[PDB]
This record gives sequence, structure tokens and C-alpha cells, in this order.
Amino acid sequence: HNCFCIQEVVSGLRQPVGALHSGDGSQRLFILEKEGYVKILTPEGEIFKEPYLDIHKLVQSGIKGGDERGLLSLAFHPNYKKNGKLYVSYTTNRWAIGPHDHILRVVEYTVSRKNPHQVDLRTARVFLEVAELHRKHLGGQLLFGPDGFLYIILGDGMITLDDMEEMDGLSDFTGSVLRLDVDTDMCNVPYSIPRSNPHFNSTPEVFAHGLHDPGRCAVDRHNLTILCSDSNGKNRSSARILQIIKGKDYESEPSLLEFKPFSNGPLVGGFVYRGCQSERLYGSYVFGDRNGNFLTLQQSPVTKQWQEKPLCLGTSGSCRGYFSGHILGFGEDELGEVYILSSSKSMTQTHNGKLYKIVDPKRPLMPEECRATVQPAQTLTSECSRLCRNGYCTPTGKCCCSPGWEGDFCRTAKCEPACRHGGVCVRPNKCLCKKGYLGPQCEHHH
Ligand SMILES: [Zn+2]
Repeated sequence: HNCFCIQEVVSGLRQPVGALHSGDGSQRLFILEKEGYVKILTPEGEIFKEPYLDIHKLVQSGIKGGDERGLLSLAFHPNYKKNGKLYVSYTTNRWAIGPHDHILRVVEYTVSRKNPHQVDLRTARVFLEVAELHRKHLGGQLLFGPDGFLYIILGDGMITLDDMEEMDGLSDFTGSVLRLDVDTDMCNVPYSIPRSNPHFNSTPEVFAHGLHDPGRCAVDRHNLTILCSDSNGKNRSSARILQIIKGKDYESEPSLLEFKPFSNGPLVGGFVYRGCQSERLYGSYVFGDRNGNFLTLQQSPVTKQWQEKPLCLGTSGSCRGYFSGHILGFGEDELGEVYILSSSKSMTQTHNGKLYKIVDPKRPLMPEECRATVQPAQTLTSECSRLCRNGYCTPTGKCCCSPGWEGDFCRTAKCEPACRHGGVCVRPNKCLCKKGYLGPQCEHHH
């Protein structure tokens, strides 16, 4: 037979959202939970008791179901092994600059210099705040293409022309793919915009628009290709594709080409398999729906049209043709193997979300070629991590100072009118005076 195969990896999770890897050599797997947790799965199969990221108080994670309001996406820096930088997109509640139900946030975190299995929450750097009016069509998928730019895939938000021209506390960002350069040396702006962006100068972060209700978009690293499903509310069910070509400066927007290859209604999303266990699946675009029907989008090299071809599941040994509940998201190994994350109203009430791995029974679990050696995660050691006083330290390694600090790593304090009579500037605008010199700058004696 030619079916694939699913295997239970982990259970007892709370509403899983997705899972990814650190890219750091430790084959850690970080799994997202909707209430606002990122847990670590060890390559040997242990869930660490302490979460990697516990941010549940900051995130307004909606109850309902169909309610989309939780933690949305995580992305690791291509040089996290050096700089230890995360990017999280989540939904939060105090905004007073316009109308909202909530605001979709994009924040940068950094691992604890002391614990490689936990980030310290004090490192939060808000990158983007996107005012949202509705509790659907949110999106928020984060990803790094090659050349190292960060992509954010924001949905419709169900944002309509009425509310756009009604109030101004509304964002330009919804329904768009945004591409950013996090590798800034600037300290005035949290992120730089690459010169190869369309609207790089225009009187900007928007790389493409048109998106409505996208699932998890498939990402081909090969130039980059991102391919999205889209629900469009109750209006068909289409695929939209973005390709960037090979090193080209944009001044007008690339087309977000639409086509309609789907038939089995709404889809959760897809992935590009670049794993190792399955030879045949290599380089395939896979999309699954809520109930676990899988497809393949394949492109004719001749008549560049897209075609869907069903994939079957089937049991072979304890690796089974089915899984429990409904698919909520997808996952990937550092080795590139792919997972589905499931739950149900029955297994939500009990905290029983599952991680399931997809398997090719036609191949061995460890083909000779797929052998890799685990490189256990280490504590940050980079220059900026150890020296940069307080105030954020950018992914490039440049150390940005908080008000009233100066120097390469912000070690020297600033005294606006300088200290006198041999005083020492200890904190910003604080002088440590020698005995018998009083006042804010030690300017007095008698
Ligand atoms: Zn106005």
C-alpha cells in the first residue's frame, strides 16, 4: 500500500497550536499551547515540567471555540544558537489609542542567560501592535525565510471598509504579509526594513496584501515560496501563493496569486515536507483538514498548474491509520519530520491535547542517511549577552542603552550636569560624593 502512518508522541497537552524546533542542534521541540505556554519536548521524549515560555497572564486566550484569541505563533532566530532570540505573536488586552476588542502583538524574547531551557520574561520587546476588532480571521504566523528576514502573516481580522474610515485607531497591517529586518544596529527603531522591500521609501513593512482567513501556510525554502489556504469566510476555499524570485529589488508589490484547487471544504493549513524518514514525501506540499484528510498540491513542470492528490492513512503495527480528535495545527523537527497537534471539546475539558507524528511505513524509522547527533542546548555566551548592562541587546550583538547610560555595553552612567569634587556617577543622574560634599552633584562644602 501507499498510505502514511500516524504515531502518538505526547498527550495531556492543553489546546495545542503548533510545534517547532530551535535550529540550535539540540533536537528540542517547542510546542505551543493556546492559553499562552511554550513547552519543550526532549528528543528522548520528555516534557520538561517547567515551561520554556509562560506568558498566559499577558495573553487574552478566548474560551468559545471558533474564538481565535490565544497564542498564535513562535519563531526562532536563524542564529538563536548565538543570540538566543525568540519571536512570539499573541493576542492581548491597556490600549487607548483607538477602537479594539484586542491587539495582536509581535514581541521579541530572549532565553535566560542562566537557563537554556527557559526564556526570561523581562526581555520582552514589542515589535508590532495590531489593533483587532473581531475574534476571527486573525492569523499571526511567524517565519524566517533565507537571507534571514522575518515574515508575519496577518489575516483579514474581518476588518471592513466601514470601520477603517470610521475610526483611525485601526492598522494598515491586517490582511498582509509583512517582511522585516530584525538584524538592526539602530536603537530608535525595534526593526529595520530591508532595501529590497516594496514601499521601502514610500511616503512600508507590507510585502503583499489580499489575505483573508489563512490557515498555516506552507513554506518552501528550496528564493522562498509561501503558499496559503484561505477560507474567505463562507466564500469558496482558495489557495494563494507568494514567490520572491532570486535577489530582486521591489518597488511595486508582488502579486499574491490566487487559484482554486480545493474541494473538501475548509482546511487547517499545510507544510512543505523536507524531512528525512520519508523519501517519497520529500519536497511535497501537504495540506490537511480538521478531520485528518490529507492532500498534496503538486505543480506541473510543463503546464505550471496546481493539482491536488489525496493521501491515505492506514494502520501498520502500532502506527495507526487514525488519530483522536481534530487537527488544530502542525509541527516540525530539527530533522524535518512532521507532526499534527489535535484536540476535541471532550479532550479540551480534561486537558488532553495530543502530539502525533506522521510516519512513512515503507521506510525504516532510522534510515542510514537520517542519523544525526544531538548537540545539547548551551547557555548563551555571546559578547552582548554577558556584558550588556540593562536595556535591550539586539540580535546583531549591538547593545542599546536605556535612558542615561552610555558605552559599548552601557556600563558608564550619565550625569546630566556632571558630578563635582571627585564625585562618582553611579546611576543615571546619581552622584556618589566624597565626605563633606553635599548636594545632587556634590557642589557644596561647609
Ligand atoms: Zn480621521
